[PDB]
Amino acid sequence: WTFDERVAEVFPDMIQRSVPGYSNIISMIGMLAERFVQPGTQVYDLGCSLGAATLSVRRNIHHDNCKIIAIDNSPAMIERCRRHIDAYKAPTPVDVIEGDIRDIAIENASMVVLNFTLQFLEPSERQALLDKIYQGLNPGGALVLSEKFSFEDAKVGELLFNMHHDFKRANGYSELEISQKRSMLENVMLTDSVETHKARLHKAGFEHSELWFQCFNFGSLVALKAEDAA
Amino acid sequence: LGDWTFDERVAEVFPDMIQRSVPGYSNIISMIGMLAERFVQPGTQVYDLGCSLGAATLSVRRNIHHDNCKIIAIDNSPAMIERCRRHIDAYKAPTPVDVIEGDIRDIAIENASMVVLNFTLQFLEPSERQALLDKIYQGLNPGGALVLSEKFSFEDAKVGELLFNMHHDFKRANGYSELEISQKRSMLENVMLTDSVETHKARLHKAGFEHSELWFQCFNFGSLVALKAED
Ligand SMILES: Nc1ncnc2c1ncn2[C@@H]1O[C@H](C[S@+](CC[C@H]([NH3+])C(=O)[O-])CC(=O)[O-])[C@@H](O)[C@H]1O
Ligand SMILES: Nc1ncnc2c1ncn2[C@@H]1O[C@H](C[S@+](CC[C@H]([NH3+])C(=O)[O-])CC(=O)[O-])[C@@H](O)[C@H]1O
Repeated sequence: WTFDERVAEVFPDMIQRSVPGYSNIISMIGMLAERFVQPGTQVYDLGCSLGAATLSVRRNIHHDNCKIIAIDNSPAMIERCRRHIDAYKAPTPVDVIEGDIRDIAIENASMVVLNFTLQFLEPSERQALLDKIYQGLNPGGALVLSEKFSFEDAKVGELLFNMHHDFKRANGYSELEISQKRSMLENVMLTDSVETHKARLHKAGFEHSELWFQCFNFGSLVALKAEDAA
Repeated sequence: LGDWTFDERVAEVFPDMIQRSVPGYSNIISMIGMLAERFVQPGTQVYDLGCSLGAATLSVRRNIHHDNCKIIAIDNSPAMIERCRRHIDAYKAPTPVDVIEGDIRDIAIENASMVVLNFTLQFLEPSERQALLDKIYQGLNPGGALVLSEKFSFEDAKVGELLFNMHHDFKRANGYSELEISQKRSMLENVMLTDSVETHKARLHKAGFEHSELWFQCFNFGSLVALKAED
């Protein structure tokens, strides 16, 4: 699997047909941004792809002097992402950076989004990234962490695999040329349970976290840094 | 409780009222249909408990392709039953529906491949909820499923507050306050006694369910699926 030009071309339709609840989570990210993005601060869209989460945050910022930093290590994604974000006017500028989220600093951040990105790192790298995000968020800041989950209960995992299978069938996933290769990707991805995600978030320092969305085997957590945090 | 009544006024506006106030509701109705396609077995019954106008019933009914099933839709509101009868009568399908005016606390659950409590258990007194779940587990056939969808409470007050505010913002975005019923509906929500996800899971385990999981959530609303072991 590579996030190449072909993937960047079909990405919005690929993700729509394969991630149950994706558009709801994009909407939820924007709603959160209205309440959590602070004046004069930064928001990070980590593994931004074509910038869908970036643009949903950006439409919901009504403060001056914010900036969104959208980062992805796929050159094809970045090229399309920069052009795509340039198509829409807003007062908040976006820095679209080709780079690795394992390396980038998190500074003066009121919000950070990992919208189906952490799953692409090696499992052993996940904690360091979440630790870095917690440290770089300002007090009162929020992280949104959306993932495909695994399930400890194998019978429940099977049911949710089947539901995902039926969802893809209902949405004509197999019409897409990329669908076999995407399925091959998902078959080798290493996903964590909700409990595992909550534990890492706690370990990184987040004083409050919770699952705020789920649909079958996909979902999203929101984690808040306390307003009185050190 | 309070001054809330499920009268003809509420029955008229119900679909719009729920759409503007329950995040995820239509997604949960679609998921119930998807589950029915896999779980509703030939020659068995499905129960829609607290059916209101039949939305969950009809989603199940459209996803049964066996010729010898039956859906039993039960509600104790005369207004909601009267409109539910007429609403279900508007749509053709092979599976018949028995629309029964009655109390879910009293109804027997027999030969059931699937039971739905789609925003209904929250209306019982907390002390009555286990008995209903126990009865549903016992009445499910092996391999059967329960869908239990609720507004949830949250132990972490900061999280509870965030999800309250998100629900507030969702209602604003969807023009909830345009509805005449909105203030009375909010009053109802303000007196209903909701449980946490962990509390629901504990009742389901205590009833006998060998497998349960949250399979949907959106802000402070969501749904659990509980499976009875096969054999
Ligand atoms: N180490 C890395 N560093 C930077 N980018 C990375 C890295 N590893 C993978 N990527 C990038 O992570 C993104 C994941 S897609 C995110 C969807 C988007 N957030 C959305 O809300 O539409 C979801 C998916 O493909 O399922 C891809 O664009 C990768 O190039
Ligand atoms: N003891 C009871 N016995 C029978 N019915 C009852 C009882 N108590 C309350 N009800 C009925 O439970 C239903 C709850 S609505 C269900 C939505 C539907 N399932 C849907 O998927 O659209 C959700 C809402 O009003 O928030 C009402 O019609 C009550 O009359």
